[PDB]
Order: sequence, then C-alpha cells, then structure tokens
Amino acid sequence: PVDVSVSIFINKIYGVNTLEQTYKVDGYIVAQWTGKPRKTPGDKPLIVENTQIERWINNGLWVPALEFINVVGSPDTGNKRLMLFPDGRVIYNARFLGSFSNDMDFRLFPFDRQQFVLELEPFSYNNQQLRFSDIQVYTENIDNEEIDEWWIRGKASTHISDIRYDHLSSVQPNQNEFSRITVRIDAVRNPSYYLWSFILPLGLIIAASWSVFWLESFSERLQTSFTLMLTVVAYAFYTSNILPRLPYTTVIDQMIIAGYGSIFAAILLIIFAHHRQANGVEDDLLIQRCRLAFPLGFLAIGCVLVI
Amino acid sequence: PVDVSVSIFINKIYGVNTLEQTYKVDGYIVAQWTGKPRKTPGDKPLIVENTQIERWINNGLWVPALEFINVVGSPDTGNKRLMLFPDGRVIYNARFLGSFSNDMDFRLFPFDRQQFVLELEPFSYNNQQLRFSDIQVYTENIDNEEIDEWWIRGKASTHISDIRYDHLSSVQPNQNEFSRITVRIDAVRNPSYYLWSFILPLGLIIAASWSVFWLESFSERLQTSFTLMLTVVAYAFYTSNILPRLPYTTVIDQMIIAGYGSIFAAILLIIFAHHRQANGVEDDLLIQRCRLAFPLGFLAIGCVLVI
Amino acid sequence: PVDVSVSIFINKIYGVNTLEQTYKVDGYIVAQWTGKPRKTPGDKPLIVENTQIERWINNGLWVPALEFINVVGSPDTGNKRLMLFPDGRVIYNARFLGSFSNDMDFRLFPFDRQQFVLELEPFSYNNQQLRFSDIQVYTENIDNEEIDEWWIRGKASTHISDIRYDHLSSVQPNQNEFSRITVRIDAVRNPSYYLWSFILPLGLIIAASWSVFWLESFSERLQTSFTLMLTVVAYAFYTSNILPRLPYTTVIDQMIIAGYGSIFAAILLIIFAHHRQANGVEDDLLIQRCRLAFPLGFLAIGCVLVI
Amino acid sequence: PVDVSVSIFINKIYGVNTLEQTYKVDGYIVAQWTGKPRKTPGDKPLIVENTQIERWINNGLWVPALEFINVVGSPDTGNKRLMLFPDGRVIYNARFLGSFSNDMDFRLFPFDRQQFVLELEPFSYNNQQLRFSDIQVYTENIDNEEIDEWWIRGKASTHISDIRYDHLSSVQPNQNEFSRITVRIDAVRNPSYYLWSFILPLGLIIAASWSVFWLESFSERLQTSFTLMLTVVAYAFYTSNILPRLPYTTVIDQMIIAGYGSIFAAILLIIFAHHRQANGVEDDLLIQRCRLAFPLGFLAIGCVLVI
Amino acid sequence: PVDVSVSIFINKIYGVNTLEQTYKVDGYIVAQWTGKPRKTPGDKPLIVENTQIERWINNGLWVPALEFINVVGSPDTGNKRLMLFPDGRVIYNARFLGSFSNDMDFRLFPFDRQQFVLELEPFSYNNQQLRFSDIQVYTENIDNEEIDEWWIRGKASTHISDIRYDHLSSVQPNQNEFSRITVRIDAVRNPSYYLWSFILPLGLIIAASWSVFWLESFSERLQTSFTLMLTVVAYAFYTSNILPRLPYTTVIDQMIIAGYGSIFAAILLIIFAHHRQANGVEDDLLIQRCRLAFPLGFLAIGCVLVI
Ligand code: NA
Ligand code: NA
Ligand code: NA
Repeated sequence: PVDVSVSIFINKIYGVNTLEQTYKVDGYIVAQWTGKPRKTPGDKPLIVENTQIERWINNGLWVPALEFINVVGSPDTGNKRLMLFPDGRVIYNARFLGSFSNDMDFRLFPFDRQQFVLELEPFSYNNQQLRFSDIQVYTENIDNEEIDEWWIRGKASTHISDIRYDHLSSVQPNQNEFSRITVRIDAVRNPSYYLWSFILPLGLIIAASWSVFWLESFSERLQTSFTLMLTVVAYAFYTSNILPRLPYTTVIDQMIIAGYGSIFAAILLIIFAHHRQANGVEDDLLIQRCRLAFPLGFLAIGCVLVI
Repeated sequence: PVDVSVSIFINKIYGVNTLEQTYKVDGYIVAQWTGKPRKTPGDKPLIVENTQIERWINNGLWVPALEFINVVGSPDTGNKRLMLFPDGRVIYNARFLGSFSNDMDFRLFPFDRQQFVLELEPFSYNNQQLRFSDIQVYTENIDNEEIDEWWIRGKASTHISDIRYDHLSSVQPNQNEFSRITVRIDAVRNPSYYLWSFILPLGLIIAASWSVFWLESFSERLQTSFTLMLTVVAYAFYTSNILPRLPYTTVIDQMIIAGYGSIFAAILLIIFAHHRQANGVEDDLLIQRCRLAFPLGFLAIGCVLVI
Repeated sequence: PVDVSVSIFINKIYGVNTLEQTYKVDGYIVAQWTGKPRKTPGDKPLIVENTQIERWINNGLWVPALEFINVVGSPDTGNKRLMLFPDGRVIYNARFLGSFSNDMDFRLFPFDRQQFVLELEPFSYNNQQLRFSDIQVYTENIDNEEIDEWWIRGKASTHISDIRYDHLSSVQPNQNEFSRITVRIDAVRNPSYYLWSFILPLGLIIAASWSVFWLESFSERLQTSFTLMLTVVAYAFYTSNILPRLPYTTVIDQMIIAGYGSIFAAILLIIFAHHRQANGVEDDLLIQRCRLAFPLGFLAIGCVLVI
Repeated sequence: PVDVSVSIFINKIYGVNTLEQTYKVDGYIVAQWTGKPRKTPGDKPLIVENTQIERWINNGLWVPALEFINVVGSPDTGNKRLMLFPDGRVIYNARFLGSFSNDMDFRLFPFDRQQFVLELEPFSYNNQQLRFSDIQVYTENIDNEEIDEWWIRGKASTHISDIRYDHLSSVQPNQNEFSRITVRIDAVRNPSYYLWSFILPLGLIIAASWSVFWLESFSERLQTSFTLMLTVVAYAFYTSNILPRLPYTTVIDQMIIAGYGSIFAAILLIIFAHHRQANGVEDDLLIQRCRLAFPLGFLAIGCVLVI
Repeated sequence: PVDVSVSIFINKIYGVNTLEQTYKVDGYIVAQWTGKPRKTPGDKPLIVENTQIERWINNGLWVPALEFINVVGSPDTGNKRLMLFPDGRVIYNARFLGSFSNDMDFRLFPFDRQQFVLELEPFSYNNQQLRFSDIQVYTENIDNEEIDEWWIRGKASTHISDIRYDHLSSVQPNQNEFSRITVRIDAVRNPSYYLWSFILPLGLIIAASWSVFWLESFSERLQTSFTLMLTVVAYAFYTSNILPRLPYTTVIDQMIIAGYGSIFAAILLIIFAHHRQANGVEDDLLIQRCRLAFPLGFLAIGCVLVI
C-alpha cells in the first residue's frame, strides 16, 4: 500500500444544532504520501492551485479522494493546493467545511458531556492500496475555549481503524476493508443558561403550586390551581425548541411532568376533601395536613430522581 | 439487454420530516454489468475516480445513468468510482444523498408503523436494452437500531418490477417499459415522547374539565370551565408542529376534539341547569347526577374510539 | 418554422405552499422535431446521455432551449436524453423539477377550488422559427388521487397560444411573438381539517361568548367576557400560519371578526345596562332580552354572510 | 466608448420580504451595442444559445458583463442568447432572477408607499469604454396590478447616472467612474389586512381597558386590568412577525404603547383612589370622573399622534 | 516575496444575525502585484473578464488565491477582472459576498458596542513568497449611516500581521507563517426598539407586581400575583428570539429574573403573613409595611445592578 500521513487542522466549530444533532467543523486537511522522483522548475517545490490540478490528474498523477463518512450533505470544499516536492513526496492540502453528525446521547440535557467526531476514509482505495500511517490533529484554535454553550475540553483523540465493507465484497474478493481515521473532540455543555431560565423558574412554579393548600375555600383554590396549570402548559412549549424528540425524559421534561403531577394531585386531593362530608357537617382538616407533608414527599421524589 | 447487478449500501437514514413526509437516505450504489474484454496496465483492474470518467465517456464507454424516481429535488451525489476489470465487467460505484418521499399513511399517529421506500430506475435505457438482474441491499448499519423516534425493524425488502411509461410510447413503438428496483425498509415509531408529552397531560386536562360539577354556584363554575377551555386551545397549537394537515383525525386530534366537546357540553349542561327554574324556587340536583355519569359516558366513548 | 411536439409527463405535485402561493411539479418533458436524415451506428437510434450532448451541440446540432415562464427560481433539471433517430427526427427528453407560481385566488379559503398552471415557451426562437404543433399531457400518476390537502380532479387542460413580447421588438422588427404551451391541472382543497380544527371550535367559542348574559351580576360577567376575548385573540394567531396576507377576508378571518364583534358588543351592552339607572333604583331586564335575540341576529348575519 | 442600449423586461415581482427589506424581481435584459461588420451563414442573424457562447468569447468576441449593484446574493441567471446580426450590431439577451435590496423607509407601516429599485452597472468597463445610451423599461406585466399586499402604481422611472468609484482610482488614474442605470418602480401597500387584523381589534382592546372604571370595588377592577394587560402583551407578539427591528415607532407599535400606557395609568389611578382615604371614611368619586375624561384625553392624544 | 497591495471596497453590510453571531458583507477586492514586462494589443491595458482567466492561468500566469479565514460557508464570489498592464503590474479585481463571523461579546445587550471583522490571507503562499504591503479600506458607502439596528461609527481599522500555522510545519520546515490582513469596522447598536418594547413594559409589569400589597384579603391577592406571573412567563419567550443562548445574563434577562423574584417573594411574604396568626386573632399589618420598603429595596437592587 501507499503510506499516507494526514494532519487535520481545526479552524472553528460552530452551529451545534441540538435538534438535528449535527455540528459544523471548518479547517484544513494536509494529506501526504510518497511517489517516484520528479523534476520541477528549479530546486523549489511546485505549487498547484485549485481548478488547475485537473491538468496534472489527466496527465496521470495519483491523487486519491478522501471523503468524510459521518458528514451530512456534500462537504463544501474551498481552495485546495497540491504541493509537489521534487524529492518524491506529493502533498494534498485542502480546506473543508461541512455538517457532521454523531449519536449525541441526551440523558442529562443541561449538564451534558458530549463529543464531536470527525471520520475520514478513502472512497475508492482499500488498505491494500492506501494505508493511513498516522494523524496529528492540531486543535490549537479551540483547545481551551468555549463555542456557543459548549466548552471544548481536552485535546483531539486520534485513532486509525480498519473498517470492513461487506457490500463491496462482490466486486473485491478478499481485500474489501478500508482504513478510517476517527477524530474525537470532547465538549461539555455549559448549564448556566438552562439553570437560570428553566430550572429555577420551574422550581418557583412548583412552590407556587404548593401554595394552594393555604387558601380557605373551594372555588378560589380550584381557580388558583387552574391558572397554575396554565403556567406549566406554557413552560412545556418553551422547552420544545431546545432539544429533539426523545424516547426518554431529560431533567427539564421530568420537571414539567412533576409540575403536572403536583397540580393535578392537588386538584384531586381538594376534590376528595370537598366530597369527604357524608351529610355536610364534617370539617376538612385531617386530609389537609399536606401543607407540611406534600412538599416533603416531593423533595423525596426529587432526591431519588437526581441520583 | 445488458444484465446489471446492483448492491445498495445504506449508511444512515436521518431527518425524517413528518410534516413534509420526506426522509433523507445516505449510502452507496454499486452497479455492475459486463462488456467486451479490454486491456489494462498490468493485471490489476483500473480505478477511474471522479471528474475524470468524462474522458472515458467521451472515448465511447457505455456508462448508463441510474436515477431515483421518488426523490425530492436533485440527489446530491458525491464521489464516484468506475472500476474497470480487464476480464470484461465494468463496475460503477457512486455515493448518493437525497431527500426521498413516500405516502406515509398517518391513521395512528404516535403508534405508527411506516416504511421507507427507495426506487431506482434507468433514465434512458428500457428493459430491452438494460435489465436489472438482482439487488442485494446491505442495511447492516441500521439493521437493529433506532433513528430519531423511528425504530428500524427487519431487513430491506427487494423487488424488481417492470414499470410502464405511456408518455414515452410516441417515440418508442413497442419497447417503452423500464425495470425499476424498489427497496423497502420498515420503521416503527417510538410512541414514548408523545405518550408522556401529549396523551397523559391531555387526560389530566380531561379529568380537570370533569371537576367542574363539584363546585357549588354558577359564576365560579363558568369561569372554571372558561380557563379550562383556554388550556385545551393552547394544547391544540402544540400538536400543529408534529404532523401535517390531514383530512382525517389522529389520536391526539381526537383527544383535542374530545376536550372541546366535554368542556362545551359541561357549559351547556350548566346553563340548562341554571335556567331549569320556572319561578326560581326549584333546586338543581336531578340534572347534576353527571358527577358519576358523564365520565362513564366519556370512558365508553374512548373505549369505542380505541377499537 | 420547425414543428415541435411536446409530451409532458407529471410524476408528482408536492409542497403546495399557500403562504407563498407556489407549488412544486416533478416529471418529464419529451420534445420532438424533425431535421435532415443522418447516419447512425447500425439501424438503431442513438442515445445521447447527459454531459455529453455538448459535443453534438458544438458539432452543430440544433437543440433549442425550452424554458418555463411561471417558474420561481432556476428549474432544477436532472438527467437528459437527446435521442437521435436516423430517419430524421430528433427527440429531446429531459427531467425537470421546479417551483411554479399561479394567481391562486383565495376568496373561500377552506372550500377552495384552484388550478396548477405549467407554462412552457422557447427562450430564443419565435413562432417564425419554432412552432409548437401539439401537446399531450400524461397526468396518469395523479389523475384521481389527493396530494396533501388538495384533491386533483379531472385531467390536464392543454392550450397553445402565441404570446407577444413588446420588449424584444427593438431587435426583431416584425416577428417578435412566441408560441407558449399552457398546462392547467385543477385541484379542489379538502376542507375537513379546517372544518374540525378552526370552524367548529370557533362556533363553540361563539356560543360560549353568548353565554355571558345568563350570569347574575356585573363584575363576574365582565371577567367572563374578558377571558373569552383572550381565547379569540389566541385563535387569530393559529390562522396566521395557514394563509397569506390578503386585502379581503376569508371565512375563518370573518369568524374571528364576528367573535370580536360579538364579545365587544356584549361588553358595551353590559356597560349600558349597568349605567341605565339614573338613581340606582331601576332593574335591568328590559335590555337583557338578548338571551333570545342576540343569537338570532347573529344567525341572520351568518346566513347573509354565507350567501 | 461603446454605445450600449438596454431594454429591461419585468416578468413578475414576488416575495417582498419586509423583515429582510428585500424583494425578488424576475424578467429579461436585452443589451445591444455595435461593432465591426461580420459574415453569417445566409442573410439571417445568428443565434448563439447558452453554454456555447464560450466558444465565441474565447474566439475574441467582446461580450461585457453587466452586474446588479443592489442585489443580495448571486443573481440566479438562466438562459441567455447572444444574437449576432451581420450588419454589425451584437445583442446580448439574458434572463435574470435575484433578490434585490432598497432602503424601504417604514415610518407609516400599514399605509406605506415604497419603491423597488433595480440598479445595473458594468463590472469592468468604465464610461470611457462602455457608455449606456438609453433604457426603456417594459413593465407591462405589472403596470396596473397588485403583487401580494403591494399595489404597483405608475410605470418604471429610468435614469442614467455616472457613479464614481474612489477605491479603483489606484489602478485607473483619471477614468474611474461608471455609468449606472437605475430603474424605479413605485408600490403602495394595501392597508386592509392590517386595518381589520391589528388596528380595529386593538381599538376594541382600548375600549375594554377603558371599561375598568365602571366597576364597583377594588380587587375585581385590579383583576380586570391584569387580564386586559395579558391581551395587550399577546398582541405585541403578533406584530413582531410583520416588520423588522426599527429605531422608531410605527402606527401599530404606537398603539401597543398606548395600550400599555392606558392600562398602567388606570392601575396607578385605581391604587391612588384606594389609598386616598386618610382614615378610611372618605368616599372615592372625585378622582373617578375619568369615565368621561380619560377617553377624551386619549382621543386628543390619538388625534395629535395621527397628524 | 511578492509585494501585493489590496484595496477592499465595502458595498453594504446587511443581515447581522445576532442569534448566529454572523453578518454578511458585500463589496470588492482589488489585489495588485508586479511581474515581468509583457506585451499587450496596443498601449492600452488588457481586460480579462471572468470564465476566461483560465486560459491565462493554464498559460502560466501567476494568480494567487486570497481566501477569507473567518468566513462561514463558501464565499459566494461573482464577477472578476484580471486587468493586465503592459508596464508589468497585474491587477486582480473580484467581487465577494459571504457570511463572516466574530466573537460578538454580549454583556450589555441593547446598549451593545460591537465590531465587524474581515480577515484575508493567502491560501497557499506564505510570507516568504507573497507579502502584503498595505491595505486601504474604502468604507465610504457606510461611513456615517446605520444598517438595521446597528449604527456604523468611525472608519475601518487596517492591520497586517503574520499569523503562524503550526499544522503546516510538517511540509514546510522553517517558512510556515502567513501574512493576514484584518479589517475592523466598529458598530454601535441602537437601543431604542428594545427600550420601548422590552425595558419599559417590563418596568410597568414590575410596578403592577408591586401593586399586590394594596389589596385587602388573601385569595384575591394570590390570584393577582398568579396572573402577574403569567405575564412575566410570556415576556420571557419574547426575548428568546432576540439573542442566543449565553452563559451570562444580559439586561433583559436580569429584568425577567427580577420579575420572577419580586412576584415569588411577594407570594412567600403573603403566605407568611397569612400563617402569622397562632390562634387566628392577630392582625397582619406589621409585616405589610412593604408598600414603602419593598420598592425601595428593589430600586437599590437595580441601582447596584446598573453599575
Ligand atoms: Na384568568
Ligand atoms: Na394565556
Ligand atoms: Na411561536
């Protein structure tokens, strides 16, 4: 095979779309292999700029195509340089821009700890014809800085693995596995905006929903709970635009569920308190000891749910 | 005709847009036919990368164009390889990315069970000049995994059928039918998010709407029902962004309809209870036996509506 | 002139955007004219696939360009075949995809009855150099089926007319008129979703707004009407995302107007009832005979407004 | 210089985006200059269709590039004809489609009276090498018709002016000014939809906010004003999606401001009426003469604000 | 190296997207270097228009590619002129259009004072082979005018710095640093729209929330505070569409936080006032001296928070 050395530079990571679970990564790729010795004008290496490499490719120069596996849509490439040394090595430098995708598990939404994965693999040549020697990822632009609400932490993990493509084994009998480079960049979500915009207001809504039992008569406490339910409904919408449709529940969706549960349990308890009287003579105070018991049970529920 | 063998690899299915009834499918296509024996440099097969196939096509090589019938917009193709063996066969490998469309029947919205259809057909050569022998679809990347809220279940159904184009019979007298490949991938929607975000909150709203009859006087129970109607209105909006405009009603839209019906039937019943008095002396308890009859009728309605 | 025969095939009509008054039409166009006899390899006709027609065009073959007049944006063309018979005729087959536009009058919004218009006209050759003989439109894919909320009814109307371009008369003295093909596909909007989502809920809101006069005192009936107005406001928004900004009023906007009018007329009547007392001794029942007169006038208003 | 005559045809103006202050204009451009006499096949003029003009341009034909100065993004050109007469003149006909921009002053929002400006200027040749003789704009398609909510009024104003580019004076010593064509199309916004959707409902909200002073006690009138403020808040949002962020206030934003001012002045006046009692014995009627004075002052404010 | 002189002209800055922290800059770039003397037809300089420069580039002319570092997506270039003087200098004039990005710190949101940064750097040639001599930025189109809600103030700051690329040092031993031009355009946000749309309405909401303590009994003051909280919730949403997710709090988000704090502190104080009675005989006036103390503390909080 041909020993190909890659040096991926990351310019910036931007536009991390949580709803679509995609992100956009800019930067440069510098692939370098070796070939036969060639003659250049002077001792200096030749610079082959874009839209003119095609004359060299139609001349017979071996320029492989390196594609991104996990990309969404066509990667919007820009300028490209094919720098030709006369000692033998050929260097393909290109700028890439594309939307990449990952799994992006969302069990803990505001306190999330995710990673951004770049995958590179030759489109046509397998590991018997093109082998990745090593990659050095230069994430010095975003090594210790925060993009949007994501704090990039650590360096970039590099890994070279041989992926196997069983769909291509009908045209290649034995050699049908490809050398893939994986680049992993960790990212920790900053939870401050969610903390002061969704979590603590909903805690205040929960305390206000607890405040129904301090009232004195029945219609006023029903109307208190109804306008409280209105608030919880409105809040549920606010969360929609912050995270996609998930089979599980996150922290904020669990808080919405707890708000609905608290308010409707209060309404049902108030109804059962009102219809407690068989002949309309009994006072209703024995069941209304939930001024100091219902918040305690709610705190126990929250403490269990945190762990 | 020419026997063409296709091997479609599916990389990932993403972005299933329910409102537009489209979805995006990435992956590779490997078409393979046979031709005259040719000579290559060495015994090894020749690899013809992208943007250089045109020299071979202008030289006179037969490379058919395979289009997607059910695609929405232009399919955003990427890299392509035209691998030439010297024993005779020509292999056209290409990467595709495009938005596909299907019927996507939506009778049961959250408990839906849909399929994703890929259709492939030659644009110009009919079955008398190009015949699809067989297709093996390698859906091993998403065989037993869930994309977004869709759990992909089973393998990919393959079918080769001869579709007939009557619009082209004016230029082709007898042979005007084309061989189309259909690839069917089943998908079952995960109903959990809808279950805890729309169905059970609306059930709590229904119980709260039932709670009007436990009040004691008239203006308070009218205001109770009015703020309850407000909630149902708000909920109706939340559903809009989850499913398109349909002639029929789904489960959630039927729940909104049942909420409106319950609240307005309660308001009309309360009004008729108030105006039951001919001279203002009669008590109103005979018509207010709906504390234990109106929910029973609603449960009967729901049980009939489920089946 | 040259007699050109067109056979437009319609694959699917999708994405009818009411707010933008555009729609997207896929399918194929098959133009066919006649020319000098030519020699082909063998007796079989020659197939000229895409991205290779340019060699024949630079060789000197007459391939006219047919553009779409009413299109919005560039029509996203795909594959194209230039099928050359040796008996003389040249057949240009191409696939088109583009957003088309029409007037789309919206007097009756949910019970609308619209049409989809495709217009085709040569860009450069007038009727003295290129004449459309006839068109057969093959709308067999959507002849008797419903797209989105639009039920396609009937076949496709064909018409050939000579349009006149006065802007081009400075460069062409007498012959400056072009032969345009118009294809009309009727479509009837399915009113069910609007009927059970906007019309009947707003009727329930109207009845609830009528329900104010059954109350007994003043502050409660003012608050009843205020929360009712809140509902009407919310509903007005829901309609915004369903139809564009229009100088006139549709059915649903007239229902919103009637809701505002009913509620504010009720508020003004209640205020005038309260201030009817010169010395605070008169009872207010003479002006509150609108329990059985205000709905009757509203029904008369609605019956007049329907016709 | 070379005398260039332009004849701009306007097909349709659509998609006037008020928030972005852009609009989309379709149509054709017909540029015509004169040159050396040439020989054509026969006496007829030659038609040079698109994607084949490049052979004539590489042959040495002078085809200038005319760009649009005020365009947003790349103007999506379509088909183009380079019609060559043998008597000497060369005619460049092209179809354009692009998003144009203007200042679009918005002092009176619903009763606005705007214009749509098209600017054309050669990219490379100044007025010493290419001079625009005259332009005739053929706006006969939209001369007396209304697009969206904009009624196009009058014809299209034509003007040829020499614009000066000081950035290019480092490479051109004296001749660095360019001949620009400006095309002005007036448009009057139809105010009906805003009149019955925002202005008159907000007037009803204003009258309902005036209705607080007719109540009898304090808590009910505070709650009346609070639910009224809720309505005004909701209305403020509805306006957001109709006009961009502006330093000044339009009519509708002034109505929102007047609604907030009326309601909060009523709340402050009610509070000062309640705390008017030094010992709780005084009646509060002297300050509540605003049943017939507060609307009069509001009418004076509105009459001053209109002029 | 080669001395390259740049003269950037700015046509217009538009579409400053605060949520994405990007902006769009149109205009022209005029690069100029020197080379060997050449012969042109006549004494006049040669004009090389677009899509024909490639013949000169394949002939062997040195045209460097200048890229934008901070751009988002591919910069949508338009027409380009390569003006060749016979005295030796080569002038590359091109039009650019692209979305640029900056840090855009948002500590004070409505009273913001930002800058727009354009960065230009050769893609392939380092400072040993191409050196930027000087840049004159001609921002005369927007020198003293306001774009959208941004008032452009001052001229454009020019700076030439040598940036160092450590990722490219594996292919270049010592010379691996590039000359970058930075263009800084200051912009001050106009705070009027936010001042009369968010700040003063929320101040009125704060005063209305203070108004709870003037009521007389308990259930009415709880319901007053609940409908007030509803308003604050609604307002929080309005702000979402005006600024992105930030770790810190701006002015308007601090006002939302203060509204929630004031209302929930009022609710807690009212609850503690109600449960102040050990046996139900004590009057509650000592803790309700916050009619003239709670606003004073709120004013102290606001005065501290401003500085
Ligand atoms: Na309320
Ligand atoms: Na509300
Ligand atoms: Na919304």
